[PDB]
Amino acid sequence: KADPSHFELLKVLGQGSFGKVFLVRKVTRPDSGHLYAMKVLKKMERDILADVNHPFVVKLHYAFQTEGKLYLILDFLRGGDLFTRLSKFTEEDVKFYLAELALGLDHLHSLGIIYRDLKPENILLDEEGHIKLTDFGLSKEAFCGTVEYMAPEVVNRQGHSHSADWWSYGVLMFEMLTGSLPFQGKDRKETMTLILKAKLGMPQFLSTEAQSLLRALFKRNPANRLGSGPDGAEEIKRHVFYSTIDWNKLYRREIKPPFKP
Ligand SMILES: Nc1ncnc2c1ncn2[C@@H]1O[C@H](COP(=O)(O)OP(=O)(O)NP(=O)(O)O)[C@@H](O)[C@H]1O
Repeated sequence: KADPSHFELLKVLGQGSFGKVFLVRKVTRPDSGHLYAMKVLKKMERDILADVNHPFVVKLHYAFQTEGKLYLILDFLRGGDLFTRLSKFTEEDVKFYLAELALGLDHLHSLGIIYRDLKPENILLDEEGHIKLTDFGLSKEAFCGTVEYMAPEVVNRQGHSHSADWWSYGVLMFEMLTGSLPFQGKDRKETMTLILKAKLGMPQFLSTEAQSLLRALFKRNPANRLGSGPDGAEEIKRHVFYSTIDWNKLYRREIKPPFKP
């Protein structure tokens, strides 16, 4: 059991688009003195269920109803954002992060959760430097999102499935290996057209294997896109870009992250 009184505010961590986020101590048993991230909600940004157990998805520990509000207690993730940490660099360092991402993402998909706008701020590191996906339940509206990371079917307000998120996954991958985004204009609107129309040019400094994976991920038609079938990331995991990845050691957090916080 829990209520707001069970938790003492230490500091506000941020006040983003998808809510206000406090660091808290639990003072109640059994997890006395354990730090969490609290997030106060309810009373643009709607919600959907969450009880997710995955090494690369944020755990909801508690969630309770008090004064016509909804509090959510979650892993306190000390590592910060993935992108921040890189901005302080190998293809082998990225492949670790993309392997872990793929496993968690694929887990959200099997539960029916789909990001649409999956962006770098949704991917936090923990103390050890393993990734944790956040902010997957939500849903801004008046659907709004960050256009750079959106698949074509999504930009076009057509239907979408989990394939949308492997497009985004390619964008993240591309952004990591290059420091640039694959489609960007001066405007949200010019960016949208490049996503629909521009045939992406492969940077010729990427491995032949990374370019293989990016061409596979960047299919305007979801049905041609890698991961698009119902076994999802089974297709992706088998790609030669991840030859060096023992997917079972990875899930068990037995592979040393390349950067230590
Ligand atoms: N479990 C956690 N959940 C959310 N944020 C956390 C957590 N642990 C630490 N943080 C920190 O708190 C910040 C609050 O982010 P938040 O307001 O939830 O993001 P957002 O709305 O997804 N971002 P944006 O892209 O700007 O719309 C994070 O970026 C981290 O600095």
